[PDB]
Amino acid sequence: SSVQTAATSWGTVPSIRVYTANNGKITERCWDGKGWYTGAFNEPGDNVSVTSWLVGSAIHIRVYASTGTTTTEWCWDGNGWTKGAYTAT
Amino acid sequence: SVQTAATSWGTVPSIRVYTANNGKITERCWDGKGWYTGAFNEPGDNVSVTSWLVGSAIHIRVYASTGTTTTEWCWDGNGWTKGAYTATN
Amino acid sequence: SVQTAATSWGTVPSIRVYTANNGKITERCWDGKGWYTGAFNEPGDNVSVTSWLVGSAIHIRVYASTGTTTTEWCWDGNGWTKGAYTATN
Ligand SMILES: CC(=O)N[C@@H]1[C@@H](O[C@@H]2O[C@@H](C)[C@@H](O)[C@@H](O)[C@@H]2O)[C@H](O[C@@H]2O[C@H](CO)[C@H](O)[C@H](O)[C@H]2O)[C@@H](CO)O[C@H]1O
Ligand SMILES: CC(=O)N[C@@H]1[C@@H](O[C@@H]2O[C@@H](C)[C@@H](O)[C@@H](O)[C@@H]2O)[C@H](O[C@@H]2O[C@H](CO)[C@H](O)[C@H](O)[C@H]2O)[C@@H](CO)O[C@H]1O
Ligand SMILES: CC(=O)N[C@@H]1[C@@H](O[C@@H]2O[C@@H](C)[C@@H](O)[C@@H](O)[C@@H]2O)[C@H](O[C@@H]2O[C@H](CO)[C@H](O)[C@H](O)[C@H]2O)[C@@H](CO)O[C@H]1O
Repeated sequence: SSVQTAATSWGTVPSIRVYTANNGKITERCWDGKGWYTGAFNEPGDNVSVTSWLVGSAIHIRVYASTGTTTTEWCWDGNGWTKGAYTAT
Repeated sequence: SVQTAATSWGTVPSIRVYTANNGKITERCWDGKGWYTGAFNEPGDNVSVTSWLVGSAIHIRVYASTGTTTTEWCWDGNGWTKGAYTATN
Repeated sequence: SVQTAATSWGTVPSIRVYTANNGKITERCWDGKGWYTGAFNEPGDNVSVTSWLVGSAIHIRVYASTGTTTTEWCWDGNGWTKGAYTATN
């Protein structure tokens, strides 16, 4: 059937991030006020969810990428995507 | 199964729930005083949503997908309009 | 694959991740000091979530769908309870 998307935004410009899971891969499209562009996030998954929060001016994003029963947390804390501590336990 | 996406704002709060059911996305709304059916009505098998305030004014972006094609819908205070979002997918 | 939904609040932050797996939705929680399994447990194939603060108190709404039926679940400080949400008129 269809791709599966997740979205988050912040500020008043705004900034938007849209994550799309498509045939086992998640990609990211980004808006920061002046056109859509392809983001750095490129990781495996059939399903995606996202949440974000600001600490002052700094955006923090958590992307939950799932393949089968395995969910991997990916963390943006200003400069790159790092693996988070999340487990299903 | 049907598929949903939710957003909220303020502290009343206002809530918007989007449901993709048999190729149509509809919108249910809470503004503190009962659920009602909102103005949003667009095609899609999958839905995500994000929203942000600019002062007291809400801005909403809904991402509606069918197959690998995603269409953005914009609320900026005066009806739903098609957004600039693209994704090759 | 499993289907997830995430929400977060504050600046620590607190995070809740809902996972629909084999018809059941369960919850994992972060409050700054390790992931733990939350109280939430309801039926669903698909899940979305939103949350808002009233003072320091978190309010969470989880939209759980199976077939054509979506149920709203509410956290308001006193345990999970069924919400008034209905999908259609
Ligand atoms: C790998 C690890 O465990 N990192 C810790 C940070 O935890 C990450 O972020 C939190 C919110 C959850 O998503 C975790 O599952 C995830 O691993 C943790 O908290 C965060 O540190 C970030 C810098 O790494 C950043 O400062 C962020 O503001 C903060 O929320 C920190 C502090 O407890 O410890 C890391 O080890
Ligand atoms: C039935 C209808 O169309 N009512 C209008 C309100 O529209 C609803 O809410 C908006 C945000 C969309 O989700 C619509 O599709 C939905 O029908 C509309 O919205 C108001 O937004 C305020 C904040 O900017 C505030 O949260 C308020 O609770 C909400 O009602 C208003 C104002 O644009 O017009 C009504 O006609
Ligand atoms: C408001 C708050 O954060 N409450 C935490 C307890 O509940 C968790 O968080 C809330 C918002 C919901 O997401 C719940 O589903 C989630 O479990 C949390 O867990 C509760 O503690 C109880 C006794 O201390 C009891 O063990 C219960 O089973 C457990 O669900 C506790 C962690 O101990 O922190 C609260 O802050």
